[PDB]
Amino acid sequence: TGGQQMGRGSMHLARFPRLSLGHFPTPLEVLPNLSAYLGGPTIYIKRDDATGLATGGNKTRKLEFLLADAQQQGADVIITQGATQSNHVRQTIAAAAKLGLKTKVLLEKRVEDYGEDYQRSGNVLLDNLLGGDIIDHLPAGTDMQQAMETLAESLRKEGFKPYVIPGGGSSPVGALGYVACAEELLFQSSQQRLRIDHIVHATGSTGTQAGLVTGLAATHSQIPLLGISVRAPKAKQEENVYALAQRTWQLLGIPGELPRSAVRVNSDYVGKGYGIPTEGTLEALRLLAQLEGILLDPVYSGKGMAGLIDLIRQGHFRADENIVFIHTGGSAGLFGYRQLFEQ
Amino acid sequence: MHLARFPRLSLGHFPTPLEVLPNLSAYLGGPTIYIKRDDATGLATGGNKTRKLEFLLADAQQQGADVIITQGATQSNHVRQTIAAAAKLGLKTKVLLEKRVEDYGEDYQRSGNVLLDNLLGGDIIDHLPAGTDMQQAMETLAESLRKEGFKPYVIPGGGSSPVGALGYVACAEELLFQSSQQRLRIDHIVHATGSTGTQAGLVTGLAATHSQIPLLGISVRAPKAKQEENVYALAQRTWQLLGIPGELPRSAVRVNSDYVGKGYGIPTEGTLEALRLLAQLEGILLDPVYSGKGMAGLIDLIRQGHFRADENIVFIHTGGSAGLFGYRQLFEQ
Repeated sequence: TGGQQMGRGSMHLARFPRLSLGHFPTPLEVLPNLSAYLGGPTIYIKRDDATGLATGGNKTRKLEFLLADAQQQGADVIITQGATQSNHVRQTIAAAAKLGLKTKVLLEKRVEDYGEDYQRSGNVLLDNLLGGDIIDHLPAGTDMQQAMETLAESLRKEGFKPYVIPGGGSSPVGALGYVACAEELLFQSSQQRLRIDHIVHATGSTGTQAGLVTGLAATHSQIPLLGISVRAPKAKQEENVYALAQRTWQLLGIPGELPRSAVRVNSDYVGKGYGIPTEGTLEALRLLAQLEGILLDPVYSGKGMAGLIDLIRQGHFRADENIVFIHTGGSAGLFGYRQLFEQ
Repeated sequence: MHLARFPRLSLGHFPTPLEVLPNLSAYLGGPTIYIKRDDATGLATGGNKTRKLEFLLADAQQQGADVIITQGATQSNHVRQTIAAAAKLGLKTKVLLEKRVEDYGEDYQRSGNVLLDNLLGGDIIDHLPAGTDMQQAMETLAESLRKEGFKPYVIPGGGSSPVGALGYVACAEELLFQSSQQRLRIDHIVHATGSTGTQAGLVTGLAATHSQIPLLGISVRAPKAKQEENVYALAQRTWQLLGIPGELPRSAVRVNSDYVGKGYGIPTEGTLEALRLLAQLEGILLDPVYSGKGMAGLIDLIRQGHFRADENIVFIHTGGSAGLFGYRQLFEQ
């Protein structure tokens, strides 16, 4: 293990407040049917879909640190934003409800296809059931951060103390949740005598990838990490992941600087844009469901898995290699896409 | 345990969490309510049926079965979990659905568990009229399949066979270990009771270990006496299969059927209120067919003074949240 230092990240993390909002650690499982079907490396799945928070997801880990921070500041209302079918919006509402706090939400009309179920089922239904206050549904292209800052400024004028959570929960505080996931994966792989040769996951607002690379580099773990973009091209996504990772690194008080080469993104699986699956996305959904009983989603985790599947099919990995795919969640979104599945 | 002797597959994430509900408990002003999170078994959005399938499919594998058959209503959670668990084993699942509910429009027919059934690759042979003898319909399908060379394993409705009930014999032990670990005196266990396997397994386990925790099933369809009769019968048979000596006390089986409402799959006002309160006080998703009725019973019994403030009640969340999407037309009203 050379100079690997498992727990150095946890040591820095220990000084930060954290609320209990999910079921951790999440399982690390082998996918034997998918592994045999593809004919290459052994594929393991880190089950961050199984965090327990209103059907679960990666955003649950970030919220444990974000909402602890909000409490430390005495916030009395939460503001966040996402696309119509955002999983982050749904998880924030549920977690804030557990704290007795209301969530004010701006949705963005990034996708206008897929009909009534896209507007009303899936995460929208859950948002409403969980009691979210959807203030507005804004045209695609809106600077959603600025719109939230204008709303927060109006609420402070009425005497509230809002806490603004950026899109996807991807602030340095939120990224701490995936620093902790990296330590969780290191500990599990140690307990299972599992050598992890690659970690692959879908990358969007960047907090998941930023936290993982911070935690891996802080522990001197030589595990390559590959982000499969869900929207942005490679260079722009890599620059944003790196900028957030170095801010997370600084927030944790880790000396020196993160290696830039640890940040790697593949943008070949974006397709036509955010929230639009390719045929390969839909194939990935079908394979995981019908070989492993696993529910992916057509926006995020389905594109991450389509990337992994395609890279395996192209011969990038040896059969004796082990890959950890992070299931970042999203299955609630499936019901928003019913019209597409029916064709 | 007498359970170690039985085959068991790993199909879910056990043990599931046992959590306090502090906002709900404060809201109602009575006992402390805890939740056993059997919605969080991990199998295609989760559910109680996952526990049963670990024993049922291990049995099917030891018998060399090469196809699975089961049945449920249109929005059945059991069907969805069976297809997913069987798919993890490389087995196909042939399914008979029953049109028990014909309200709530297109989303009830095509979203929710039906969409999941289709995504998961289930083979839905037919959609049969309400009142059809579904066990017989399955036996006919199986015999026809054997003629084509198959070795089917027929899972009864809800997976409520003695083999299936072993899953909740295991949950009882899990619950006792957790309460010992958490130093938690459990004064009452409450959950929604339907095809009977969950209640029967829990009853058998709590009695076998001489635990003295009372258990109340909130029926989702059948009247109290009929439900108690069926729960007791399956619990006795499960008691036999575990080869535990003697008989199960009849006083151990208690069902409350005041919360059925108009019938299976039709929520009451109390159900909708239970759904709203759990979601907005605790971030927890119940369902309008099962867990929401069970919680509605618990809330009403608390309001009627059945529990002291120093009692600790364990509500078993049996799952069902995937069915919420089948009921969108109701929530839009």
